[PDB]
Amino acid sequence: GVQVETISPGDGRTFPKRGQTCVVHYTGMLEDGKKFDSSRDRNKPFKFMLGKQEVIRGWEEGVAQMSVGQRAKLTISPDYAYGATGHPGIIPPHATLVFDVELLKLE
Amino acid sequence: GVQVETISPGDGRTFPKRGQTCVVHYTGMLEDGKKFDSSRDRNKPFKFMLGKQEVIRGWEEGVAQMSVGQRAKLTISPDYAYGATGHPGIIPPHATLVFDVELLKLE
Ligand SMILES: C=CC[C@@H]1/C=C(\C)C[C@H](C)C[C@H](OC)[C@H]2O[C@@](O)(C(=O)C(=O)N3CCCC[C@H]3C(=O)O[C@H](/C(C)=C/[C@@H]3CC[C@@H](O)[C@H](OC)C3)[C@H](C)[C@@H](O)CC1=O)[C@H](C)C[C@@H]2OC
Ligand SMILES: C=CC[C@@H]1/C=C(\C)C[C@H](C)C[C@H](OC)[C@H]2O[C@@](O)(C(=O)C(=O)N3CCCC[C@H]3C(=O)O[C@H](/C(C)=C/[C@@H]3CC[C@@H](O)[C@H](OC)C3)[C@H](C)[C@@H](O)CC1=O)[C@H](C)C[C@@H]2OC
Repeated sequence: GVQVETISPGDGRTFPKRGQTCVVHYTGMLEDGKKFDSSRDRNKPFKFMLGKQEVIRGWEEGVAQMSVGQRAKLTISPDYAYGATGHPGIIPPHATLVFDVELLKLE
Repeated sequence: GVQVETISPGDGRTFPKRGQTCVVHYTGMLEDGKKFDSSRDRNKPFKFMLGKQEVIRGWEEGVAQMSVGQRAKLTISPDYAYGATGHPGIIPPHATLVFDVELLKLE
């Protein structure tokens, strides 16, 4: 499933609804902290909409639990991410993923 | 995992090794038989190599158990395919996939 652990609290009242665009910054890491990707390194937020199979399920369920301005660590089991296959040449088979996500705005 | 059920036997001696190119024809279906893709409909075999995260894990383990000329049904659990996310706009969350695969040749 997905576990959400809060680094900095959000506003406690504006939570993502389907059809809104979530604007986020993220750093993706393996369980030992090794970074494989980051939008912060590109200085460009990532945007996506809930409800459209646009992101791995771990993100669809984890970001829905965050309010605007919150920064959280999402730990996602392989079945809610790339499972037994992994993602070619970046993520191994059976990997639990850790994302540092900041929900900046809803559009 | 992956279950392999044989429709027509292969030669019983030439099995795929890593670094060989497998040439196949396939039809992918949901568990109720609804077709979502087929190389046979495009009249063009699909080619891939074992060992390179080029296909879902269910195929890497299932085709390794087939010999040249064999036609088999591969039933693949969601964790060995697209898990809880699915594949956007084609495959739902938590779907077991059935592939009719024919191993035509190894290159
Ligand atoms: C159309 C092609 C390019 C298109 C690319 C972008 C818009 C640029 C965007 C910043 C992605 C990154 O590009 C630098 C890069 O992000 C990762 O590094 C990563 O951190 C990650 O895991 N993320 C990204 C941030 C949201 C969560 C997750 C994801 O859900 O990502 C999604 C993903 C890969 C899901 C698959 C989709 C197929 C399903 O079958 C499978 O389901 C099992 C899950 C991405 C957003 C796709 O929806 C759309 C894309 O692919 C991947 C390790 C590899 C990925 O590059 C491809
Ligand atoms: C570079 C982009 C285009 C590139 C496309 C081709 C060479 C054309 C090729 C005939 C694919 C089909 O195009 C008509 C189409 O085949 C499906 O319909 C399907 O029947 C299927 O399931 N197949 C295809 C036959 C082998 C098994 C499986 C697969 O393993 O496919 C792989 C797959 C999607 C794996 C993801 C990769 C990311 C991982 O993170 C994730 O791991 C959880 C698993 C394909 C071969 C990729 O390796 C490479 C591609 O994507 C998918 C439902 C959607 C897919 O279109 C994209």
